[PDB]
Amino acid sequence: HMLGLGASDFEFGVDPSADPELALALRVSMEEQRQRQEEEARRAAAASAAEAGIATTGTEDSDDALLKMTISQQEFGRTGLPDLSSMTEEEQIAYAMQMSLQGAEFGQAESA
Repeated sequence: HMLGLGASDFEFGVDPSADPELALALRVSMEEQRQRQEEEARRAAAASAAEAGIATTGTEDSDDALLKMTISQQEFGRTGLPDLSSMTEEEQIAYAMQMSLQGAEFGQAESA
């Protein structure tokens, strides 16, 4: 007789030839996880072998750079305060006049 009668005896989990797409996906997935467990496995192998000996952990050559780069993204990201309801009458006025201080024939204020 033939062997064409395996409905539950084999759920496509015995031969990779049963599926070419799943075959390559199983080789790319297993190899991917290995690189993660390896790059992390050897990482502890060197971090513990030298223990902060070969890997420096204090490259603060530009202490002011950390002070500038930190306030550079926080200052430009805030630009003061866009929230109008969370600002006194002068607070929103400073931002409105700050933009109309260098060239302003009218301004963007149609209410108060």
